[PDB]
Amino acid sequence: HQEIARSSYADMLHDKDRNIKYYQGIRAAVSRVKDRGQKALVLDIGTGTGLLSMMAVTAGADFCYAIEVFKPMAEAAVKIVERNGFSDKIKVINKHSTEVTVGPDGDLPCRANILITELFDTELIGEGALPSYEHAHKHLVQEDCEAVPHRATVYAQLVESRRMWSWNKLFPVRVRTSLGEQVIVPPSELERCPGAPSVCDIQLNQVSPADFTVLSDVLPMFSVDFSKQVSSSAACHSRQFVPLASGQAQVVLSWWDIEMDPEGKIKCTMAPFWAQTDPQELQWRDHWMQCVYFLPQEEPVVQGSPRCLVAHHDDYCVWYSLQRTSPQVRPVCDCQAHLLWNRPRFGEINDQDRTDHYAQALRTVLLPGSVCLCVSDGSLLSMLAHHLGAEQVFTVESSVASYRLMKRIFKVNHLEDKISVINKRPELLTAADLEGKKVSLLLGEPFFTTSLLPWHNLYFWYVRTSVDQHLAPGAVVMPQAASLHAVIVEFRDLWRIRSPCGDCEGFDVHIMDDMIKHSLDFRESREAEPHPLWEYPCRSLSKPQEILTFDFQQPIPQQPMQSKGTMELTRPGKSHGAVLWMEYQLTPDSTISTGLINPGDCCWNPHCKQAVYFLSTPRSVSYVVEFHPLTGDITMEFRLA
Ligand SMILES: Nc1ncnc2c1ncn2[C@@H]1O[C@H](CSCC[C@H](N)C(=O)O)[C@@H](O)[C@H]1O
Ligand SMILES: C[N+](C)(CCCS(=O)(=O)[O-])Cc1ccccc1
Ligand SMILES: [Zn+2]
Repeated sequence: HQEIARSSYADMLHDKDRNIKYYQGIRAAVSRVKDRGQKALVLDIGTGTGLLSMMAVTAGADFCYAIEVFKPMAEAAVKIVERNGFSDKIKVINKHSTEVTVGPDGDLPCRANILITELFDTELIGEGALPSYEHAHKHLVQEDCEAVPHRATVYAQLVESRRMWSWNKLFPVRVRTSLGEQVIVPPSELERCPGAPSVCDIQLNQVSPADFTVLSDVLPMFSVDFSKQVSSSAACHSRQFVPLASGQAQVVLSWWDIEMDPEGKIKCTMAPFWAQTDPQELQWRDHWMQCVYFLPQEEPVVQGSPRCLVAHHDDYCVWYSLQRTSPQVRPVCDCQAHLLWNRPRFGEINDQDRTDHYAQALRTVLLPGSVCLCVSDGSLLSMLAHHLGAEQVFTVESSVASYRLMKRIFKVNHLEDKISVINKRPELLTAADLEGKKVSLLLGEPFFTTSLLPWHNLYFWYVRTSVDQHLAPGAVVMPQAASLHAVIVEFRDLWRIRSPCGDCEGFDVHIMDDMIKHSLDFRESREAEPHPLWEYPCRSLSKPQEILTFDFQQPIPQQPMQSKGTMELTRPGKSHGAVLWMEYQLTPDSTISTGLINPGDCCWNPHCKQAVYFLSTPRSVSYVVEFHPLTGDITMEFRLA
């Protein structure tokens, strides 16, 4: 049900620019065939709601074969097609297109001559466009067919960016000690690693221009012509360019466009604002955004001195290299780190201001003879604790991979004999794991790799409860407490991904709305969704409010904690959602927020996902929220009152 509830179908239906341009392209394509005195037979691969096939019949198509692999959506399409009056000219086929056949016992009577698809993701080819088009041309469509879109072009732009490069590399981490400044350096293999072999998809329009320096023009790397045989074979494309500035080549930004017609008059583009002529004409969507790729190593370029950028791809994946000045399987992570820390986590560890804030917290609670246990996955806190004068430091790493990575970091920093790594689930550690000692300081960020919602990091509190018997009398916990906070917001655009459409370009899509509604209301309580709100502008309509408080210095209570209240809407706007986040009381006079950092538009901690509870799809919002200690779940309802 959750796959349906949080699918991208609703966003597509609200994507006005997408739907307008497809409709224009489809009318032109169908007319080109009819004007030749020929039968117009449409193959619509990945039909979803059936929208593009319905467009095709209004344009004059004789018949459409609409293919949809996902059974619940194929069933929806059948109903939607019927509601809109097109059942006589559209056959919905619930198969993957590569299983579709032409023949007396087949799905199609003959090859089609108009090929419509919307099989694209942010990387263009990451959801199988190439092998799908390849098979279609081989078996399902005529030579010289019309295609909508007619072609796609992938673009790339080389930049220097400390912020985005910090999602890929570990920078030196500084800490001030009694003896002076200490530095934590990365293992050399991290410095030499090509990184994780996966795109980083983001709303690139929300990255400040101050965060990167453009080093190249926007380069058209390669194009795919959907009207002719498409190949899914590996390929590489080398494009020469003259650097626009001197700097460190680090990051390749990328996006694509599609042309709906042979003449290229009708275009949809994912280019970010600085690569378009007018930011006021920018079109928002979420189902397609932009790409961030990393070069396998950084290196200098010089303004005016030509180089060649190379786009590599296989049947699903794209990656980049900078050709040698003189002068292929995709490289994989050989340093462990990129398999364990995701891109935002890299950025978080590299936030020196954040690190300094934890350092000052530790200075406050690090008493003489402190015996520290550190609990948080892949955390550098154990190293800060040592450098700041802990008598003995233990840390827990519950996976063998993370255990090895942290030991490696400790060893290259000559701390192998100062920090003991315990390879167990933290709640299961033993007296002997602590060498028979009692813990006087239990510390954490808290951060755990598996946490998906902000309150999942309350696992730290669970661990605190489980290891109580290993704590010294008067033991201190850092953070000493945590709290759940909420604010009501109006989203600029994000509301589109969960709002009903009703009518799309004249077609009745209420059945799609009903289907989504049924899935997100399956449970008695609707769940909040995690989103990185630094990528999604919104403004507050209420004051922020503390919802629940958790005293880490004490064990978790065995009864559920419930809170009820009201949040006054103090500013005008549409109440799209309640946004929730965690704050941590590190010490009596130190706090940190993983959500709102300007309690204009909201400003959000860029390292963390916030939780969004969308409201029913009016100047007070009431809430009921409950924390369940057996599971760690938090259930909630927010409603206008
Ligand atoms: N090779 C394939 N054969 C059949 N369905 C496919 C497919 N590849 C992807 N899909 C389906 O293609 C759809 C892509 S979303 C596009 C939906 C629709 N054409 C529209 O534009 O409104 C999804 O529902 C997915 O399940
Ligand atoms: C769900 N638990 C059993 C722990 C499991 C968390 S894990 O996914 O990090 O393994 C109980 C729990 C209890 C209180 C807080 C948080 C979790
Ligand atoms: Zn790596």
